[PDB]
Amino acid sequence: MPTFDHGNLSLGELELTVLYDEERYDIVEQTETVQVDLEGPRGVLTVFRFARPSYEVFVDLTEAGEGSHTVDVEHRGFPGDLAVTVEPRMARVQLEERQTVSVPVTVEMINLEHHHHHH
Repeated sequence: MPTFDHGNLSLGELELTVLYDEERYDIVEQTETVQVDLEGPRGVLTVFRFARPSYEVFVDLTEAGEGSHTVDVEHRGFPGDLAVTVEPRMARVQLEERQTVSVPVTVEMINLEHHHHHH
């Protein structure tokens, strides 16, 4: 008889999206990337595996002003029915009258290995 000890799948490291307007403040400090891991039922992991990545993490910080502020990162895209594990979930964002922000966006691409016959 087979046995399974639940299931888990890492969604990867997501881009930290900060929602703001360019008439308010500019980004001095923030978090670069956060990792989201999902554990839970094998069945659900299979269902989600049919859909290509559409999950994103973002926070609306149009209320935040000068100084550094920490907020909890909100989740969207993936069905948060499973156990949602996150690496840092509290992010530090410093908003200050605009200067000159640069975008350090790391896209990154995954590869689906599983076919056991590479050679």
